[PDB]
Amino acid sequence: QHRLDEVRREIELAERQYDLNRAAELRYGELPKLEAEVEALSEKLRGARFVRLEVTEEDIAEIVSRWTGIPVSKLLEGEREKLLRLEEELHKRVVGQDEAIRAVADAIRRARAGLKDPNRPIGSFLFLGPTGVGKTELAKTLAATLFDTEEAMIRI
Amino acid sequence: RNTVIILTSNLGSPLILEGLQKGWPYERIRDEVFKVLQQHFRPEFLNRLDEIVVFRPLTKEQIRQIVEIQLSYLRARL
Amino acid sequence: ERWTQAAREALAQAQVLAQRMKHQAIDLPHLWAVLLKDERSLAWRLLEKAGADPKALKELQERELARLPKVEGAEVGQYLTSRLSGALNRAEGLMEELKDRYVAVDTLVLALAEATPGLPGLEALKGALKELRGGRTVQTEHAESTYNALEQYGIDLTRLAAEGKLDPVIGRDEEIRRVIQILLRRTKNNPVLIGEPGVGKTAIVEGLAQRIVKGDVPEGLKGKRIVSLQMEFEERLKAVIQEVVQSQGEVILFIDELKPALARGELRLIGATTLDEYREIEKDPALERRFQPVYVDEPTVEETISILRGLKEKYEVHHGVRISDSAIIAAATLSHRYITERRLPDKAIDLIDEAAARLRMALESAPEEIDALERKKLQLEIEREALKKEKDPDSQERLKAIEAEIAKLTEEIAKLRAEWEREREILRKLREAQHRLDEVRREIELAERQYDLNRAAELRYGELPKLEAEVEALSEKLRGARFVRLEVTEEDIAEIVSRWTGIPVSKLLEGEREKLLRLEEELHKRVVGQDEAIRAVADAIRRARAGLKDPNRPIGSFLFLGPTGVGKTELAKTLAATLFDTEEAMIRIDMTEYMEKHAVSRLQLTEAVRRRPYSVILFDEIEKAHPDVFNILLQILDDGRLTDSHGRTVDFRNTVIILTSNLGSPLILEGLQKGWPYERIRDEVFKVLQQHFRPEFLNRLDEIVVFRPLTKEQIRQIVEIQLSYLRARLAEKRISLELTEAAKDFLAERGYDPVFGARPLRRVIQRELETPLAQKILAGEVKEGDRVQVDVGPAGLVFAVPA
Amino acid sequence: GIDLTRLAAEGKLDPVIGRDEEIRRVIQILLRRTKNNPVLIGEPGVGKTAIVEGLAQRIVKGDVPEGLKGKRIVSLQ
Amino acid sequence: MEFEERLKAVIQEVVQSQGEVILFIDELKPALARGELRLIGATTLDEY
Ligand SMILES: Nc1ncnc2c1ncn2[C@@H]1O[C@H](COP(=O)(O)OP(=O)(O)NP(=O)(O)O)[C@@H](O)[C@H]1O
Ligand SMILES: Nc1ncnc2c1ncn2[C@@H]1O[C@H](COP(=O)(O)OP(=O)(O)NP(=O)(O)O)[C@@H](O)[C@H]1O
Ligand SMILES: Nc1ncnc2c1ncn2[C@@H]1O[C@H](COP(=O)(O)OP(=O)(O)NP(=O)(O)O)[C@@H](O)[C@H]1O
Ligand SMILES: Nc1ncnc2c1ncn2[C@@H]1O[C@H](COP(=O)(O)OP(=O)(O)NP(=O)(O)O)[C@@H](O)[C@H]1O
Ligand SMILES: [Pt+2]
Ligand SMILES: [Pt+2]
Ligand SMILES: [Pt+2]
Ligand SMILES: [Pt+2]
Ligand SMILES: [Pt+2]
Ligand SMILES: [Pt+2]
Ligand SMILES: [Pt+2]
Ligand SMILES: [Pt+2]
Ligand SMILES: [Pt+2]
Ligand SMILES: [Pt+2]
Ligand SMILES: [Pt+2]
Repeated sequence: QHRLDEVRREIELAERQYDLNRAAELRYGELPKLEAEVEALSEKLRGARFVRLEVTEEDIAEIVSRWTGIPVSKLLEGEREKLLRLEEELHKRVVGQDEAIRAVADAIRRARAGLKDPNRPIGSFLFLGPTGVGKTELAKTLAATLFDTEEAMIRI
Repeated sequence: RNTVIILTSNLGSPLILEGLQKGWPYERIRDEVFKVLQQHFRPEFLNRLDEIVVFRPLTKEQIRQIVEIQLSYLRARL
Repeated sequence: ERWTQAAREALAQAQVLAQRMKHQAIDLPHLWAVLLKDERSLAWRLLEKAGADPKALKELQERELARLPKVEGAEVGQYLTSRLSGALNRAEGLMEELKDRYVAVDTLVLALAEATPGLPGLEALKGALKELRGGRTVQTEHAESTYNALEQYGIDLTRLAAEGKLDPVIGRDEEIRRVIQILLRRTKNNPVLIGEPGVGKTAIVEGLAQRIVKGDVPEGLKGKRIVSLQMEFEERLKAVIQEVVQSQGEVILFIDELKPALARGELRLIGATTLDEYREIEKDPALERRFQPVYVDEPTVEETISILRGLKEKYEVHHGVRISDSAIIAAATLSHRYITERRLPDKAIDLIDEAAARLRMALESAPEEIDALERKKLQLEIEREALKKEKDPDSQERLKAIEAEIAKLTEEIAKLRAEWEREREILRKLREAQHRLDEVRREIELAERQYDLNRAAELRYGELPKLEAEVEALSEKLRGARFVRLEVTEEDIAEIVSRWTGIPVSKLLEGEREKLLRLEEELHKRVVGQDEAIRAVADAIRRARAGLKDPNRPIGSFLFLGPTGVGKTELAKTLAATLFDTEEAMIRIDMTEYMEKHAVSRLQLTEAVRRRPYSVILFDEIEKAHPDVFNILLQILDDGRLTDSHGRTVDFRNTVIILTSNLGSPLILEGLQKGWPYERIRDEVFKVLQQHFRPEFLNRLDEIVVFRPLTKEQIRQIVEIQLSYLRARLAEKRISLELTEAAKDFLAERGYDPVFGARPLRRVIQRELETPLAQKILAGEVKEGDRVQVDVGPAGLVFAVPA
Repeated sequence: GIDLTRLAAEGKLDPVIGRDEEIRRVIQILLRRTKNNPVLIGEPGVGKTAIVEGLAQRIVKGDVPEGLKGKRIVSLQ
Repeated sequence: MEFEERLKAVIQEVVQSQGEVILFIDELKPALARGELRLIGATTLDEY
C-alpha cells in the first residue's frame, strides 16, 4: 500500500514534467503489479482466525452508536427492512388504533419509494379522536422506531 | 423534507364517539367528521394532508395489553 | 466659458451673497465670505499654510459686508467693485504665469490675497499654492478639488452631467418638471421623491441634473449645482450641511434616503424614500411642512421598454455585447409578469445585465475544451511510450490506432487554439470601434451644444458612418463564433427568468395570443368535461384582452355553481397555471372561515395581489361571506382596484376572480334528474341567486357558469390524467406503469361518489395502487426500468413485472 | 503561511473531489476586476478549505485557465 | 511549563525523535498546523 501510494505521487509527478519515460513504466508495469500484489495479500486474508483487514458497517455503526444509541438498530436495520416492519415495531408500543398505524405506515412507505412530490414532508397527518388513547404515544413511538430515538420528536 | 408532521385535535371527537355508540358505518363517521373539519380548516390545509387518521377508544383487552407493555419498563428497571 | 467651474461657481456664490444681504457693489468681502467656508476650504488651507490665519480674515471681511449700505430692487448686485474686477483680471495674469489653461480657485486666492493688505505676498503664496504638486492645467468643467466636506462626502451629479458621464434618463419629463416647480416654491421648496425601490427615483434627480447643464431648466436653477450626499459621523455631516447653506441655495443637496439649517430656510434639499418611510417623516410638524411629495410610480412595460432602449447603448458598450431589441422587450415583459420581487425599471435591467454576465462567465469556454483534449492527449501520448518498448514485435507494434489519435488531437488543439484567436481578435477591434463610435457621438452632441456644427457635420458624415458600419461588420464577423459573448436574446432572458420560475418552453415561446387561443385545449388537458365552464371562462378572457371591456375591471369574473368535487377548484387551479404559467398564481380565500373581522384580514388579499398582479383569486362559499366582504369584492369587480389599510391601492385589472357557491346545486341536480330544459334550470337557479345576492353583484359577473355531475367515462378520463403524474414520477426511475381497463374502471368505480364527486378518487388511487406499488419498490420486486403491469382480480389490484 | 500550491506540487495535499462549480466559480471571481477577492461562506465541516486546496491542485496540473496558470496560493495561519 | 527560545528547542527536539516520543502538556501551534509533532493534551472545556 505504501509503495502503491508512493507510486501514485510518483506517476502524477511525471504527468507534469512530461517525462513520459518514467510515467510510462509506472502507470503500466509498476502500478499494475503493486495493485495486484496488495489485492493479492488482501485476498490472502479472506480467512483469518485472528485478523480482519476490512472496515465494515458494524464497525461504523458501532463508533456511531458510541455517539448515540443501540447498534442493534443503527446497524442491522436498513431503511428498507425498517419501513417494512414499521407496523410491527409501532405496535410493540402502541396498542390498537390499527387504522392509524396502517395509514401512517403506508403514507411513509408511499413517501419513500418516490411516489410523492420531493418538496414535501415525508408524511403529514391529522390525528382525530378521544384523548389518551394513542395519539401522542404513536407520535413518540414513531419518532423512536423511525429515527432510532424519542429525541427525534419536537413538540409544539 | 425529512420530517414527519403530526397534528392533533379533538374537533371530531364527540361525533366520532357518537358514531361508534350508534355503531353506524365507518364511512358515515369519516364523512360526518370531515364536514366539521371543513368548518375550522382551510381546504388547502386539509387537502395537503397525507392522511386524516382517526383514533378510537380502547377495549378492556387493549387496556390490559397496555398494562402489560406498561409493566415492561418496571420489569426492566427491576 | 473661460474659467474653471470651481472659481466660476465661487463668483456666482459671491454675487448671490451680495444680493441676499441687499448690497449694490459686489466687492472683495463677498468673494472672501464664500471662499472661506470651512477649515477644509481650499482658500482656507492655502491661506493658513502660507501664514495669514483665514478665520481672522473671514472674520474681518464679513465685518465690512455688515458695514455696507442696504439698497433695493434693480440696485442689488448691481455691479462689481473696481477692486474686485481688478483682482479678477489679475487672477488671469497669474494663471498664465503658471501654465494653468484656466483660472482655478487657488490662482484666484493669490489675486485677492494681493488686493487685500495684511496677508502674505505672491512669493509666500505661490509657494504654498505650489504645495499641491501640479495638475491645474487640466479641464475647465472640472478642476477636481477634493478639500471641502461636500467634495469629500458628496458626488456632484451636475458635474457628471456636464461631461456626459450620466446615463441617458428618458421618459420622466412630468416628474422632473414637478421637481423643478417645487424648488421654486417659497413655502415648500424641498421636494422629496416618494416611490418603491427600483422605480427610478434617483434617475429623476440625475435627469434634472442633465437639464441644468443644458440650460433646459428655467431661471433660478439655471446655474445651480446638484450634489448627492451618500451615507463623529455627524461631525462631517454638519461640515457638509453647513457648507451647502454657505453656498446660498446655489447648491441643491440630494439625499438618496438637518432641520436647523432647513427650518431656518437656507438648506435646499431633495429627498427620496419609501411611502411608509415618508409617512413617519410626516409626524414632525416642524419638518413635515410637506416636503412636496412626488410619488414616482413604477413605469409601464412600454415605458420600461423605452428606458431599456435608452440605455441599450451604454450596457452593450460598458459590457461589450449586443442587446437585441427582442431581448429588451422580453426583459420588460417577462419581469413585469413573473418577477414578484423588485419593480419594473430595476428588475428589467438587472435581467438584461444578469443574462449577459453569463456570457462573460462563458469566456472560459476555450481553455476548458482545449485543456480537455490536452490531458486526454497526454493519456494516449504516454500510453504509446509503453507500447514503443515491445516484447511483442509483431503484436504490439500495431498501435497505429493510438498514434493517429495523437496527431488528430495535436491538430484539433492547433486548430481551436488558433481558431480561438480569431474570436478574441475580432472582439479586439470591435470593442475599440464601439468606444470610438461612442467618442464620436459624444463629440457630436458636444458640438451640437456650441453651434460648432462644423464638426457636427463632418463627423455625422463619413466619420460616424464608418464606425457604425465598422462596428457592424465586426459584429457580423462573429456569427456562430465558438465564443459568443455578444448577442443577448430572448432565450437568454427566458432562461434566467425560468431559473427564477419554470419552463422556458412557455415563459418564452408562448405568446399571449397563442396561449389565449389554445386556452380551451390547455384547460381540458387537466379539467375533464364541464365544457360549458371552460368555454365561458375562455371566451370571457379572450373578450377581456382584445380590449372589448372596461379597462378598469378584472380580466374576468365568474361564479361557479353546481355540485362538489366535479371541476370548480380544479379549473381554478388549472386556469392559474395555464394562463399564468404556474399554480403559484392562485390565491385562495376560504370564505367559510372569514366569518369574524373579515374585512380587516384582507387589507392579506391586497398583499398577495400586490406582489402578484397577474393571478387567479378564488373565493370559496361566497354566500357565507358577510355584506362587509361583498363591498371589498364588489369594489374589485368595479374599477378593478382596491384601497388597502395603509392606503396605496392595489391593481386587480390583471386578475381573474372566481367565486364558488352551492346555492343552486340541489335545484340544478333536480333539473338534471327530471331532465328538464337547461334554460328552465338556469332560470330556476337564478331566482335562488336573486335571494342571496345583490343584483349589482350578479349583474357585474361576466358569467354564471354551472358545473354538472360527472359521467362514468369522465371519471375514467380523470383516472387517466390522474395516473399521469404517478407515471411522470415513476419515470424518474425508468419505471413504466401500464394498467388494465379493468383496473382503470375499478379506480373510476371506487373513485367517484354521487355527493362527494371525484374527490375520493385520489385517496383510492393512493391506497389501492400507490401503497402496494410502494411496498414492491422498497421490497425490490419493482426495480429500475421495469414495466409494472397492473390488473384487477379478487381482493383488489394485482401487479406484475414483465411475466 | 503554508504554500498549498507547493504541497500540491509535491503531492502532499489530499484529493479534493466533487466541487467543480464552487472551484470554477472561485476561478472566475479570481479574475473579475471589480471584485476579485472571493470569500467562501459555509458551515463548519462542509469543506471550504478543500475548495481552496482543491483549486491549488488544479493550478499545479495546469487544470486552471490562463492568468492563474502559474499563480501560487499561500494560506496565512 | 526568551521563554519560547527553549520551548522551541524542546518541540523541535521531539520531532527529531520522529514520533517515537509523545509530548504531554498538562494544562507549539505552528509546528502542529503544517503537520507534525504528536501531542496529548488536557484542559478545561472553555479553552478547547
Ligand atoms: N394505544 C396505546 N398504547 C399504549 N399506551 C397508550 C395507548 N393509548 C394511551 N396510552 C397511555 O396513555 C398516556 C398518554 O397516551 P397518549 O396516546 O399520548 O394520549 P394523550 O392524548 O396525548 N394525552 P395528553 O397529552 O395528556 O392530553 C401514556 O401514559 C400511554 O401509555
Ligand atoms: N427613468 C430611467 N431612465 C434610465 N434608467 C433608469 C430610469 N429609472 C430607473 N433606471 C435604472 O434603474 C436603477 C436604479 O435607478 P434609480 O433611479 O436609482 O431608482 P431607485 O428607485 O431609487 N432605487 P433604490 O435606491 O434601490 O430604491 C439604475 O440601474 C438605473 O439605470
Ligand atoms: N372535471 C374534472 N377534471 C379533472 N379533475 C377533477 C374534475 N372534477 C373533479 N376532479 C378531481 O377532484 C378533486 C377536487 O376537484 P375540484 O374540482 O377542485 O372540487 P372541489 O370544489 O374542491 N370539492 P371538495 O374537494 O369536495 O371540497 C381533485 O382530486 C380533482 O382531480
Ligand atoms: N470536496 C472534498 N473532497 C475531499 N475531501 C474533503 C472535501 N471537502 C471536505 N473534505 C474533508 O473534510 C475535512 C474538512 O475539510 P475543510 O475543507 O477544511 O472544510 P471546513 O468546512 O472548512 N472546516 P474548517 O476549515 O476547519 O473550518 C477534511 O478532512 C477534508 O479532507
Ligand atoms: Pt477460506
Ligand atoms: Pt417526545
Ligand atoms: Pt446682512
Ligand atoms: Pt466678469
Ligand atoms: Pt443613514
Ligand atoms: Pt458569471
Ligand atoms: Pt457557469
Ligand atoms: Pt391553488
Ligand atoms: Pt363558515
Ligand atoms: Pt371571508
Ligand atoms: Pt508554557
